[PDB]
Amino acid sequence: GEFQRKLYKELVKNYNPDVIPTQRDRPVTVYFSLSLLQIMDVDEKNQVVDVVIWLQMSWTDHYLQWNVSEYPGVKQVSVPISSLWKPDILLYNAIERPEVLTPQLALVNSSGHVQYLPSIRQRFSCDVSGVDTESGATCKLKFGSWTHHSRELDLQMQEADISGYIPYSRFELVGVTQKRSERFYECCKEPYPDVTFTVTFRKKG
Amino acid sequence: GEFQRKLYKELVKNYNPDVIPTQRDRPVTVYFSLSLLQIMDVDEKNQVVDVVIWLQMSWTDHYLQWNVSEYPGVKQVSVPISSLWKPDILLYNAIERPEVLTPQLALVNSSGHVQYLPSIRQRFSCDVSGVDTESGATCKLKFGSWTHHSRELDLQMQEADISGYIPYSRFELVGVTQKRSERFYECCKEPYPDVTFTVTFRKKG
Amino acid sequence: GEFQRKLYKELVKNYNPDVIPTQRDRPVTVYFSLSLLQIMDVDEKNQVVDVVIWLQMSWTDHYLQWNVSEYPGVKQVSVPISSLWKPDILLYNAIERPEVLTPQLALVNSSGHVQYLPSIRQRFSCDVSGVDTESGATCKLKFGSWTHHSRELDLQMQEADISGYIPYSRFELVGVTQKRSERFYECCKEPYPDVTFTVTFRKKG
Amino acid sequence: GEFQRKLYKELVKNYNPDVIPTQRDRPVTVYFSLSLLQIMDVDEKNQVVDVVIWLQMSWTDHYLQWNVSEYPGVKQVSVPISSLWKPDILLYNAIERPEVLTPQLALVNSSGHVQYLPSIRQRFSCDVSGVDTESGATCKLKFGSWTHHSRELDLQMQEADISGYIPYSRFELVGVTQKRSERFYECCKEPYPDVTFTVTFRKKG
Amino acid sequence: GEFQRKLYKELVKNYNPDVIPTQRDRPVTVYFSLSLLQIMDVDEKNQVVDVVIWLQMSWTDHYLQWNVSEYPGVKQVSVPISSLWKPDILLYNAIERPEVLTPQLALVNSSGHVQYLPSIRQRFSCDVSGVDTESGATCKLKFGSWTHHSRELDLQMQEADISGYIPYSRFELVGVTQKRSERFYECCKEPYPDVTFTVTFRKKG
Ligand SMILES: *[C@@H]1O[C@H](CO)[C@@H](O[C@@H]2O[C@H](CO)[C@@H](O[C@@H]3O[C@H](CO[C@H]4O[C@H](CO)[C@@H](O)[C@H](O)[C@@H]4O)[C@@H](O)[C@H](O[C@H]4O[C@H](CO)[C@@H](O)[C@H](O)[C@@H]4O)[C@@H]3O)[C@H](O)[C@H]2NC(C)=O)[C@H](O)[C@H]1NC(C)=O
Ligand SMILES: *[C@@H]1O[C@H](CO)[C@@H](O[C@@H]2O[C@H](CO)[C@@H](O[C@@H]3O[C@H](CO)[C@@H](O)[C@H](O)[C@@H]3O)[C@H](O)[C@H]2NC(C)=O)[C@H](O)[C@H]1NC(C)=O
Ligand SMILES: *[C@@H]1O[C@H](CO)[C@@H](O[C@@H]2O[C@H](CO)[C@@H](O[C@@H]3O[C@H](CO)[C@@H](O)[C@H](O)[C@@H]3O)[C@H](O)[C@H]2NC(C)=O)[C@H](O)[C@H]1NC(C)=O
Ligand SMILES: *[C@@H]1O[C@H](CO)[C@@H](O[C@@H]2O[C@H](CO)[C@@H](O)[C@H](O)[C@H]2NC(C)=O)[C@H](O)[C@H]1NC(C)=O
Ligand SMILES: *[C@@H]1O[C@H](CO)[C@@H](O[C@@H]2O[C@H](CO)[C@@H](O)[C@H](O)[C@H]2NC(C)=O)[C@H](O)[C@H]1NC(C)=O
Ligand SMILES: CN1[C@@H](CC(=O)c2ccccc2)CCC[C@H]1C[C@H](O)c1ccccc1
Ligand SMILES: CN1[C@@H](CC(=O)c2ccccc2)CCC[C@H]1C[C@H](O)c1ccccc1
Ligand SMILES: CN1[C@@H](CC(=O)c2ccccc2)CCC[C@H]1C[C@H](O)c1ccccc1
Ligand SMILES: CN1[C@@H](CC(=O)c2ccccc2)CCC[C@H]1C[C@H](O)c1ccccc1
Ligand SMILES: CN1[C@@H](CC(=O)c2ccccc2)CCC[C@H]1C[C@H](O)c1ccccc1
Ligand SMILES: O=C(NCCCO)c1cc(Br)c(Br)[nH]1
Ligand SMILES: O=C(NCCCO)c1cc(Br)c(Br)[nH]1
Ligand SMILES: O=C(NCCCO)c1cc(Br)c(Br)[nH]1
Ligand SMILES: O=C(NCCCO)c1cc(Br)c(Br)[nH]1
Ligand SMILES: O=C(NCCCO)c1cc(Br)c(Br)[nH]1
Ligand SMILES: O=C(NCCCO)c1cc(Br)c(Br)[nH]1
Ligand SMILES: O=C(NCCCO)c1cc(Br)c(Br)[nH]1
Ligand SMILES: O=C(NCCCO)c1cc(Br)c(Br)[nH]1
Ligand SMILES: O=C(NCCCO)c1cc(Br)c(Br)[nH]1
Ligand SMILES: O=C(NCCCO)c1cc(Br)c(Br)[nH]1
Repeated sequence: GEFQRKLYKELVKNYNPDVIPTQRDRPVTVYFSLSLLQIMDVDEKNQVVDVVIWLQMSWTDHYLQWNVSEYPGVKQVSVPISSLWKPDILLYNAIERPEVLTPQLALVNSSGHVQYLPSIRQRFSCDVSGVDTESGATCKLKFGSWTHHSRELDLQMQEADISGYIPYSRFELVGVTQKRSERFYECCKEPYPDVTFTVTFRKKG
Repeated sequence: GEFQRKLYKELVKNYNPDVIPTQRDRPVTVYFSLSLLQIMDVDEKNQVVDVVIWLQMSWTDHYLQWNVSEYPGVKQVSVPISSLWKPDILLYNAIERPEVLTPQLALVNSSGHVQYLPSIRQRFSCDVSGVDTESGATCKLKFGSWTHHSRELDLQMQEADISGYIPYSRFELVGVTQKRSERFYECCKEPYPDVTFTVTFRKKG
Repeated sequence: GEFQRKLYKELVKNYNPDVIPTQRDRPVTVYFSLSLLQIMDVDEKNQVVDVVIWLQMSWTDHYLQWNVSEYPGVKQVSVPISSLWKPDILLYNAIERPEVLTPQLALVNSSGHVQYLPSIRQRFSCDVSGVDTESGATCKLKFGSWTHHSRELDLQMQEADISGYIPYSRFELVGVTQKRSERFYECCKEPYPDVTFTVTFRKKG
Repeated sequence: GEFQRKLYKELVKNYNPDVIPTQRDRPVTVYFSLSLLQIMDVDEKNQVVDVVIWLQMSWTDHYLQWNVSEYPGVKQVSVPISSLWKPDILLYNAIERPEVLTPQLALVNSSGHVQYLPSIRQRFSCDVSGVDTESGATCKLKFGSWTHHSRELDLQMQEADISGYIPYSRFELVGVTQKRSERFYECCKEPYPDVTFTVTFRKKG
Repeated sequence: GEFQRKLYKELVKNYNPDVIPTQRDRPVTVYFSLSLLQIMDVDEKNQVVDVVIWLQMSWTDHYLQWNVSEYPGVKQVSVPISSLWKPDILLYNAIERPEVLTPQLALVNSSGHVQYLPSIRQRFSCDVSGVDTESGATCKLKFGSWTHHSRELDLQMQEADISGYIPYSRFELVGVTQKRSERFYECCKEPYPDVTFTVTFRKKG
């Protein structure tokens, strides 16, 4: 569409994806949740879990807003995430890079709200010695910004999902809880928030 | 050809491959089909299937059309798919990224119709516990746009293929059916279409 | 050389490597041959062969010619293949992308004749159930353009090679024959050519 | 922030990340330390250790400083490490490239001090034949600049860490020492510094 | 340094890394040597050797020289090898691409002499059936330009190294010799030089 093309032309003009879109010392609030689509494997010897997780991230970037009357009909645009600022959220437990299974695209609406929903295949470290018991194994998946404290990037939780779990995998999901925290570290004056998912599962065997 | 060179020079001038080529709120219709060239492996423990599939996608991009009388002789051009908009179609069942086996080129004709026919090696999740039975295992391969609803991208089916199947693999293909759906999701007002291929196969023994 | 530098400066100026260098509806003739340097492995379970093959491709690109009297001393130049048009030749039997073992460079002479001789490590599909028999296994390696028909790209065969075969591998090469064909496909009006190498080999044990 | 955006615009203008930011023949001092987060595996046959290590590097780049009164509020910025000069520090014992697990971002303050803290998964060569003894196996992890001698890049040590070690891995960390050295090599007039970590560990079983 | 920054700015201005820096039909002399740091593995079944080798390459590029009085203090610069012309030297025996373990940087001095010293992990083909004998296995590692004959690129040998060999690997290095040759091939009028390293080794038991 013609108004879409003009809209994209304006991004490349003025926008720097390296700059976190804070304003007036207000943080950028990033909503974060997770759906555990699969447990692919559990390596009992090496204390590693292999999962597919669907992350849901959303935030407002004030630099991405436009006047709906100046680009009529254009309600949302699909945009390569590499051309936007994105949260530098890291899974602390990860022992390999993530493999992103989905197109690397974000949805952005007229008031600059961005939705980025990557599905990833990820291996991470966890004590899984309980996995063949009734109790199962319980792993923590701690997520947080690598470089931004609470006054720059305000990580916030949202309602999660057991409904995406693939029923035919050889592990059953006993449950998932989630918790947001602020911690300090000896380096830095300001607190860093994290959102941690506690996941309990066991072998169907 | 000299007219070919002038024709390509015009693409780089006006064209943004990030923008879906809708016009007048009309969707872009994308025709989608599949030929299952091979079942390479079936991992019974991890519930994974390894295939080579040949996808056939085609759509019209109105920005790619030209006057055949102004570029005489030039009936179709071979073009890197990376310089065109392409459908963000995803295999929902995939547990790894696809490996594209074919040149990343599309054919485009004078009225802007694009053919993109990648062959991919792909591993995906499926309940394969039936694979050593007469009934075999039946897997769904659901394909759909990750970011575009029906009013932007109208996914449509076409005539599929058993004729490419490699006869000497250790799995025999019992059959393939296909089905198009529109579904809604709790988020979004507009429906997303998918095309799903149901594939039944079994070990030869 | 100083004349070499001026010669390269002229490529970047006028040349588009995406455009097949046909002229006056005449095809570009591409000469194609192969030397099978090694059979690395044969996977009897998965019906896969692992080889190193040395391809020899050559064609004339009329846009790459220059006046030898205007660039004196410059008889041929070594050029990154990515900055030239190259044939989009594909091994139809391949089940993984190729791994190129050689510098990605082509030789080009003053009348625009290009030599490109990549050595590749490649795994491909083949019925190898005969490999521990006197008859051995016989595999077809079919090569062809993915996007260009006979009137654009005229694929032509040349004299091949058993002399590069590594004598100490655990497979012996019984023989190699080669054949050029034209086929039609239901889509397209024009025929596509291929060059197929039939390779027979067996386990030494 | 608006002052943040103007600040980044000035980097791209004047700055070359290939140039080591020495001044007045003074070296760039790079502070270096390590936290050994995990021993993932030990390959006794191939004499290889697989670890995750968290490196802490910091240096001053005089070209990155700014006036705090001219960019009010802007105390530190998060920046892609690829757009800054970075130390070419190498783990001498490495037998594969590193896999970086963290966002490739550095913190930079107003006086051009840069903090870069990558976590890496890395396999390296070590005599591990002692690993199931009380004494354990003792490995050297020698780190140093690949191309800069002491008068250009002054590598300096800092206080290290056993406290990050994951308690549930099947190896226990006995102890870590660290040592800085200057050596000469027959080639070169100037000495090269290194920082070496000696790490002792053993199988728990 | 300020003079360093101006020096780099001049490279990007005038220099093309695709052009071999011959002058007055004189070849570019490339000095080549090798230190075999490790034998990682020997695959007896597939006739493959896995090594880490440290290559030492040096040549003069007349386009890289500068006046020391015009860039005072600047004696050598560390430069990404991708921004310089480099020899297209190939290990003829290689069955996989190399993995470069070192920063991809070269040293260049004021008279345009370039030092490039990559350490690589490389698997290559060799008859290793002797590896469990007193005699051991003897492999040839033949290195040479892929596209340049002797009158363009004059490959020359230098004094090599057993002193880097890791003492704790399960193979002992019996010896390494080296030899330079000129050969002709039926295609081409001019001879191609190579430098071959003969390496003898055996399992320690
Ligand atoms: C951007 O970030 C950088 C790094 O954090 C900051 O630069 C540092 O600034 C601090 C504070 O000014 C410096 O700390 C001071 O350093 C003095 C010199 O230290 C060096 O030299 C001595 C030997 O003479 C060594 O022992 C020492 O390890 C260093 O090599 C010290 O003398 C100071 O110590 C005294 O004051 C402190 C504070 O009151 C007392 O607690 C001490 O007991 C002591 O009496 C002091 O530690 C530091 O050197 C700088 N680091 C670097 C790496 O350069 C920038 O300030 C920051 N920019 C902005 C705008 O904030
Ligand atoms: C650029 O390279 C090409 C390819 O190497 C050169 O063309 C080839 O030149 C050979 C040798 O001269 C030709 O063979 C000759 O054919 C005639 C009969 O037709 C015969 O009299 C000779 O004995 C010899 O066999 C060959 O046909 C030709 N091949 C192709 C594909 O064009 C070309 O000369 C080079 N250009 C320049 C400017 O050097
Ligand atoms: C940049 O580094 C290169 C390589 O170290 C330097 O070139 C080398 O310079 C030395 C001393 O000038 C040369 O030695 C001389 O060689 C000649 C001819 O063979 C001989 O007759 C003399 O007795 C003397 O030994 C050396 O050959 C030369 N090497 C190469 C490969 O060119 C260069 O000088 C350095 N430049 C600066 C400014 O540091
Ligand atoms: C852009 O998207 C956001 C998020 O979907 C919309 O903001 C929400 O608006 C609804 C009420 O209309 C409420 O759920 C919340 O108050 C908002 N959510 C958040 C996360 O801020 C916003 O309306 C959209 N803008 C437009 C113009 O459509
Ligand atoms: C470009 O290709 C498309 C698809 O092959 C052509 O559209 C078809 O036109 C024929 C008319 O003979 C119809 O019967 C088909 O049903 C059309 N298909 C679709 C999807 O539109 C188009 O005509 C071609 N353009 C040119 C100039 O040849
Ligand atoms: C179609 N898709 C979303 C696409 C979208 O709007 C989107 C994409 C990318 C970024 C931002 C938004 C909208 C909500 C449904 C979802 C698909 C399903 O939940 C799903 C996802 C992953 C595995 C299995 C099933
Ligand atoms: C030759 N090729 C197509 C090439 C083309 O025109 C094309 C390429 C790329 C984009 C658009 C069109 C046209 C239809 C036939 C096909 C070849 C065979 O079906 C095949 C496909 C996959 C594996 C094995 C064999
Ligand atoms: C030296 N080299 C070629 C290099 C060249 O001129 C060339 C390179 C790239 C493009 C165009 C031409 C020319 C023909 C001989 C060949 C060497 C041997 O046959 C060989 C090839 C592959 C594996 C093992 C041995
Ligand atoms: C939050 N994070 C650092 C982030 C930061 O300031 C930083 C990042 C990148 C560049 C420069 C600075 C500061 C120190 C604490 C650390 C987190 C924890 O110790 C940790 C590190 C590695 C693995 C597991 C856990
Ligand atoms: C410090 N380093 C070289 C670094 C340099 O100046 C250099 C780097 C890159 C390009 C040109 C020159 C110079 C010669 C010594 C070498 C280190 C040692 O041999 C070594 C190599 C590999 C494993 C263990 C030890
Ligand atoms: O340039 C953009 N917004 C500024 C408003 C100018 O009217 C913008 C945001 C997104 Br998402 C795109 Br595409 N462009
Ligand atoms: O590992 C992560 N960060 C590194 C990015 C590439 O260097 C990461 C990001 C997200 Br979202 C997850 Br889950 N992990
Ligand atoms: O997984 C797919 N897309 C990922 C994009 C890169 O992150 C994908 C596309 C198609 Br067609 C298939 Br099958 N999978
Ligand atoms: O720019 C193109 N066409 C529009 C102008 C008509 O003269 C165009 C289409 C394709 Br396909 C290429 Br390449 N360029
Ligand atoms: O798979 C092939 N082509 C895809 C595009 C580049 O990877 C291919 C080409 C050749 Br030659 C072989 Br063998 N495979
Ligand atoms: O510019 C080139 N050819 C056109 C002729 C201009 O007089 C050219 C061909 C090659 Br190969 C290079 Br490098 N440049
Ligand atoms: O095969 C080599 N080069 C191909 C192009 C770059 O990947 C090569 C060079 C050297 Br030195 C070795 Br060992 N292999
Ligand atoms: O440009 C920067 N600093 C110089 C000040 C000129 O106004 C600079 C440093 C960093 Br980190 C960024 Br982003 N910009
Ligand atoms: O610019 C450079 N040399 C061209 C001649 C001007 O004196 C040059 C060489 C190297 Br290494 C760099 Br960085 N720049
Ligand atoms: O090998 C290293 N550097 C080369 C650049 C590409 O990997 C390296 C750096 C560090 Br820190 C480690 Br550990 N390895």
